[PDB]
Amino acid sequence: MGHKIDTKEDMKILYSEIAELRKKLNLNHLEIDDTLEKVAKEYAIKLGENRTITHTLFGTTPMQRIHKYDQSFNLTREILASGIELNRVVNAWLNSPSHKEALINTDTDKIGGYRLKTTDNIDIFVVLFGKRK
Repeated sequence: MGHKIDTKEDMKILYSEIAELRKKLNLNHLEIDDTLEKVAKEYAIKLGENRTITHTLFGTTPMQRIHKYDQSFNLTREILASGIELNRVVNAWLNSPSHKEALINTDTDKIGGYRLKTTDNIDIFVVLFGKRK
């Protein structure tokens, strides 16, 4: 895998876009969560190293990946994207019924994600949603 590029600013844009979408629907406000951000980043790097996009890499599930760091999450969702520009990704997820369901969910109060963008043209979003016990 090539070198990673900083995407902090990208994720600030994306969080803001998702927040505005949810606000226009009068849905609940999601707070950015450090644990979800760490899990999303670790997973995004594995997806990129292994040349795949999948929710079940190495026999893990999104809940299980989050429970490795914090077992108090009792409800979670995961959305992925690859090869899609930042200013197109929300609409690309809205066009998928299962992805749209996650973006407009009322079950979770926390969000955290990561964008992997590398020098060899890997471009992956991982966005997680969660609710703690």
